[PDB]
Amino acid sequence: HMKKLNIALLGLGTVGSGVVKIIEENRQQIQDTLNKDIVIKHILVRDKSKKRPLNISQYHLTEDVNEILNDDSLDIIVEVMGGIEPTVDWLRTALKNKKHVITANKDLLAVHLKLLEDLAEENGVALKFEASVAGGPNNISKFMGILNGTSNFILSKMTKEQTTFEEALDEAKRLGFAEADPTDDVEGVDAARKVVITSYLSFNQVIKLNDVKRRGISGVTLTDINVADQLGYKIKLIGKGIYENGKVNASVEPTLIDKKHQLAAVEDEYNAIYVIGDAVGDTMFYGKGAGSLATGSAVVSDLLNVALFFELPPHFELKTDKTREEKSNFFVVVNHVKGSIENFENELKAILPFHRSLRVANYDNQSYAAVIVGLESSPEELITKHGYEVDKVYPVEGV
Amino acid sequence: MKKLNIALLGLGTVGSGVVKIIEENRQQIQDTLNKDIVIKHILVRDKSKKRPLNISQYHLTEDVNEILNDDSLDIIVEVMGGIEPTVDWLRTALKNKKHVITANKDLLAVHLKLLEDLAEENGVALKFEASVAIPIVNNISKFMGILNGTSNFILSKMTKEQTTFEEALDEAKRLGFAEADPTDDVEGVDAARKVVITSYLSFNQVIKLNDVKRRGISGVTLTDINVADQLGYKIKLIGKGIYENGKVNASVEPTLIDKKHQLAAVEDEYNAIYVIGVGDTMFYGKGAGSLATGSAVVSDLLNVALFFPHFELEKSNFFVVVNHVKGSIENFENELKAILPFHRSLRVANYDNQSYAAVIVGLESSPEELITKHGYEVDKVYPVEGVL
Repeated sequence: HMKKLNIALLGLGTVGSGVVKIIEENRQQIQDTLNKDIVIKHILVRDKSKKRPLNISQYHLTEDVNEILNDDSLDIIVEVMGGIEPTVDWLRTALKNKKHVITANKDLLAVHLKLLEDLAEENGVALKFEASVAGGPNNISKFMGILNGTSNFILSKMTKEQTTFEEALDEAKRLGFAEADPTDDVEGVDAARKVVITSYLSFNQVIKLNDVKRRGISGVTLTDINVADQLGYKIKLIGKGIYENGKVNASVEPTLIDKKHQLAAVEDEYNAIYVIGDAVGDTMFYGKGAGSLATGSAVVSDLLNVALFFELPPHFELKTDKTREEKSNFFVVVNHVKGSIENFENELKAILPFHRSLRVANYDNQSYAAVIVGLESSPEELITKHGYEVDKVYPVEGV
Repeated sequence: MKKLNIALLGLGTVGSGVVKIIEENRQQIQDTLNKDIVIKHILVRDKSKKRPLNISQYHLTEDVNEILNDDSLDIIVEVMGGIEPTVDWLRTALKNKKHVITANKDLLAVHLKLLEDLAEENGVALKFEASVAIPIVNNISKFMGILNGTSNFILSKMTKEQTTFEEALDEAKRLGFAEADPTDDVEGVDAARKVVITSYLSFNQVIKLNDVKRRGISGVTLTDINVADQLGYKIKLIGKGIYENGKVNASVEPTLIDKKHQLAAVEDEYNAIYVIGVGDTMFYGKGAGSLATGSAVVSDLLNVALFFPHFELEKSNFFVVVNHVKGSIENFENELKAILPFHRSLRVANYDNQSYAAVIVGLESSPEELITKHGYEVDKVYPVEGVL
């Protein structure tokens, strides 16, 4: 009675090894509880000579991806290799050959997920990427998230321990939160990728990485943090997607967050996605990022799901909402300002277009900061043409 | 086209929402899936009443047996509420080999368990949608939650606007959050129900509503709030489930929560469930509204239509308020140090005239009886959470 599920793994790093371990220790149970026998028939690796643990030696390792793609006995391909090229083409071929695909590929972006999803539907097979999307998870109009643990950890350290960015980054390296080249984290690239992904899942719209307006945390100073603090705000690296009039506006940047906002409290390496919609209340999901074990665990869950369902636009519409029934805020830092804080405030009151509120604060010697709530657009150019040196502008949220 | 014959039990806001949703997706469910959903009957208590779904085209009945005896039905969607006679209705449906989807807010763990087994036994699906942030969607050794919007709203009002409980409750009544008899909210009953449900889903253990040690917010004062504030804590009505040594200890009560804890920031009518097991996680949001509940029902409905884990490799803190204390705060502190059993730390604070409060970290159980037997007058004790 037992049905054999022949699978292949593309890649054998920490995640692939974890998938293998998890399959081994549950094989007996998956047999007994579900009468499917999962056989890992091939594992693609870069180097077949590498010294590997004993448990790996019993599987058939290959360096030739065509050996896997042309094996008609395979039911499912599990890709944990990473990369866009040639990896995505591999998955395309697999789907065209009527193989289910499960991927935890961390480099996939919306363009890739869309084309693979359609190709899968087209060929009557499953594409699963839960392990790829990795931790938090109808009509969402906006999301804001803390999407990179290392960056958030650094800002928390600076804020709590009153250190410079440089000191906080070094400390994060020593403690294992940041890597030796931390660029992907501190320049906001990782967060930008997650904004692309979150935008695809939230809005069913594809944007490119390069459409995400991006600024990292390496220019945030202790002075920014303490002045924000005095004004009632924390500083977070926020990844944001706003879907207005059929268009996604996506960004990642240092952002002042009102201290009472749920996101303001998300500290250290924790992440969170805050979701806003019509008409419902706001929601938020909070937790750390996935490790190898959790990613591997998600892969095997997806694998079992597809095994269960062996032998799509949701577009579940409202309204419905018919029956039964967006300004911007800015933190502006100006340098080389002669005259008093009162005079800077008065000048700002005269030059700004209409807005909801204005508060100014001392920043440094001849430097002031202003938080302006309720403008239609950045006042940066306007302030610049009135002769102020604008050091920088950060958006302000939770107002 | 595969015809799916369904019946609805009840037609309030949620039932009406289910119908509207389905209507506007029927064409899509037909085209994109194999299936034509026919709402063949809707049970209502009173066929005369005016509704959200306008005057409409469905067959309304007041006789539940007309639905339960209709063998052409594939799925029963229950959005009526109630334990009796509602649960028996669902039992009959399952025994007659009908799939059941329920958004019944009054069900408790005992009821979900017996229905789940009855469903498995009869080869049919039971899908349950309760909306505290959708429970089944939203291992675990402990959870802590803010599970009642009205109670939380009242504590937030007191804290932020420095009003008495009575003033804050009156303000919640005028704004529609609290009802005229607000007992279910302020006595923590609603929160306790959600603790039963959350315990069932988190731990796969059935507890009864009466096993939840429950205290409401009506005795919380502005003095408690401000003393807690100076100590580094907010006060929340916390529903809590701790699963230790095969046993669930469940409670709902006023609790001091460290200001840095994610739960400390959850204000007004917002709710949240904080889960510990592996990093902590939290889901935050208000109680799912009718449209979301109805939306979840139709998802479950489509799921049933379409479709029909070995990964190898606690002390307590208390806020105690004592009255009629003669002598200084230093002397009270010294006396407490002498009488308490071993603990991790102790801090004392002025509370009122001849009243002091203490936060004690690392006791096995409430020191209330002990302090009483040493001749002190204990006003009350609240647990303290989020301690590092």
